[PDB]
Amino acid sequence: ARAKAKTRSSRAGLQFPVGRVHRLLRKGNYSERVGAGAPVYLAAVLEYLTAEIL
DNA sequence: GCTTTTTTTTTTCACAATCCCGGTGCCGAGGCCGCTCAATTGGTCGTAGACAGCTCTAGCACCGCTTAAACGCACGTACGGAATC
Ligand SMILES: [Ca+2]
Ligand SMILES: [Ca+2]
Ligand SMILES: [Cl-]
Repeated sequence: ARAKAKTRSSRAGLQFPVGRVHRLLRKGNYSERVGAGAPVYLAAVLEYLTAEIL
């Protein structure tokens, strides 16, 4: 148990910050609990809507 | 049909404005540096919700009368809408 480094954005194959998105969900008063996929799905959508506009 | 006009459309140009080009200069996009704080890891601990099994609500199908409501036509009158000053 000392095996560190990887980011969730990298796991999901994304550019947008999954971790940040997660925190933002958690800190936003949206729901008491937040699934582990919730931010991944969301971030990916924001990536796509961002990419489409650009 | 006449002639004799006034209008509309064509042709013609002048001219005004906007578009295109190469050149110059500034500053903010862009990328890097060096520090830090927030994302990550691995722990623990508890309950949310996924599940299975059961109750009984209420949503659907159907039937068969009774009108109120939709339909389809005749009829003419006011309306929408062109033209003109
Ligand atoms: Ca329950
Ligand atoms: Ca059930
Ligand atoms: Cl999830």
